[PDB]
Amino acid sequence: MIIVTNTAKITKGNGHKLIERFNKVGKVETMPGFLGLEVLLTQNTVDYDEVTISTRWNAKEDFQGWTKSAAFKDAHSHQGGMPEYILDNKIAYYDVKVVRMPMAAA
Amino acid sequence: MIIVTNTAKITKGNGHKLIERFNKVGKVETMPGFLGLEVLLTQNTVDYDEVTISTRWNAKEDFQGWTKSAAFKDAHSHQGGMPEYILDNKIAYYDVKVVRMPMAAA
Repeated sequence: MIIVTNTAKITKGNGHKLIERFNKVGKVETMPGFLGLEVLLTQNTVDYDEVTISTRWNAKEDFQGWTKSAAFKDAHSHQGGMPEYILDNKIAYYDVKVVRMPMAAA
Repeated sequence: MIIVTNTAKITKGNGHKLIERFNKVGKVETMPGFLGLEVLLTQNTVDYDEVTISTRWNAKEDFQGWTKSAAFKDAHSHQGGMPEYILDNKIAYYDVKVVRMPMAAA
């Protein structure tokens, strides 16, 4: 299982703009091996906003299949390029090593 | 929903030691409002290992309850210190803004 994160440093007060663009049903959630997408807003960022888009996959080749897909070309098409309010964008890959679920389900 | 992360930079080749310490049933899983813990290893870090412990909570008050609990206190009773391979540690808090679950492509 892997997580892929896209972390955007954003001009203060503009984080909501990037959140809005992901706050809809899309195509990535129809991809094989997709396990979920979440958008996070970092707390206590003083002079900037920080928005993280993270997707979880059963394996890296499942993510790679999406990035080569047709739907990936449409979802990254009429996007107005990199907006003015994005100061930096970092992508990272993570291996999931341990998962510990609550007792309220176990 | 919030996520609390603790990200440790660790001497390259020693990341497995922190992961192993979290690879067991603990007490945070018994806390009300707890939604899950995972341990991540960042891919393609050159000079160090990076291990992230993530806990997910229904609300910030649930995490606060945990940090006030006798369990949390006992789990940090150690007055000794820190293993020499732990180089840095940063805590971050996140508000979950969007969750997109898998959908059938039909």
